[PDB]
Amino acid sequence: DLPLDPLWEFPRDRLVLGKPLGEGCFGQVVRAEAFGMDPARPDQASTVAVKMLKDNASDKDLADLVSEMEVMKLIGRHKNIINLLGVCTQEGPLYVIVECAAKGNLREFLRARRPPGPDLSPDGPRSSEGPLSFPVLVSCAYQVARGMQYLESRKCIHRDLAARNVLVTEDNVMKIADFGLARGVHHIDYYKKTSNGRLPVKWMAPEALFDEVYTHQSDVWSFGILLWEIFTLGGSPYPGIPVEELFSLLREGHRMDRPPHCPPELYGLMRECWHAAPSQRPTFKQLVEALDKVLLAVSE
Ligand SMILES: CCC(=O)Nc1cc(N2CCC(N3CCOCC3)CC2)cc(F)c1Nc1n[nH]c2ccc(O[C@H](C)c3c(Cl)cncc3Cl)cc12
Repeated sequence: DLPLDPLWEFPRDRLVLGKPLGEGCFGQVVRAEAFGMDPARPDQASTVAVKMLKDNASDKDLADLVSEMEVMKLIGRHKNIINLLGVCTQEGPLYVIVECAAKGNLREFLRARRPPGPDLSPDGPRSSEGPLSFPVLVSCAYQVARGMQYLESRKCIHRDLAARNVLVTEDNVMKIADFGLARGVHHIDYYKKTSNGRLPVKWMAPEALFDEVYTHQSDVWSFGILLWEIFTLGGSPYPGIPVEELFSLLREGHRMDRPPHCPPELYGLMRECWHAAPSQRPTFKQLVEALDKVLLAVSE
């Protein structure tokens, strides 16, 4: 019923729907098997993520998914974002087929890989050694910055950059997800807690929260929060601070403390991202270059 785009259109019969991954405000995500995503290999199997309308779908929901689809087409391909692979718009439900990151989002990736605590019996020569090291953490931050720099060059504002919206591949490559969504910025329930207990307001820049103003610099603020998440190994920002208290603290210019086991170089970048004036925050290009210096210095 939608117009046919032969550039992106993919035969829905070449999809085998599998386990549901989750869902957002609009549309659900289902893992699926795809055959011949690469036209040079028609019978080759690959794992993809399929976005589709729920059974609740109003047209507003359909409009949002169609809007997301067209955004995907225009942004282009980059290593550090979830890329569009194809769509299904003809003779059946609307499918938006995007890349699949095997290890889930960055927050859960970090939380599941926190080092063994004071309770484990020393078994082997690496008992104190956890899965996560400092240079890899820096690499995670650096890749997200590169991805955001690309999105910025494509004039794309994320408006909810967080560790939960950064996905991790089998090779630990950071991929930014859900960058092209209509997020209803004019009707945000600031007290709304997600099913996994997240308060999205804690990632909002002041100009976004108070003035409903969104720029790339507002994403830089959110990136600073994401930096805090990474080096707390998936910690929740503003620990033990309810939304009501967050409002007044932000008005007082309150900022998060330096997390434990976090070098001053990176807390310095966090605080720079949290400067009140958006113009006094680093650009993503500057963030990429700054984090690159740290990464190269620790990559002997
Ligand atoms: C296609 C390979 C795959 O399964 N990937 C996967 C599984 C998951 N999960 C979530 C945890 C889930 N476990 C199951 C056991 O009980 C605890 C939860 C296992 C599957 C989450 C992901 F972000 C991903 N990674 C995604 N790759 N491509 C996506 C496209 C959209 C997408 O969106 C879902 C709603 C999502 C999810 Cl589920 C979690 N964080 C962020 C997002 Cl954006 C996730 C992925």
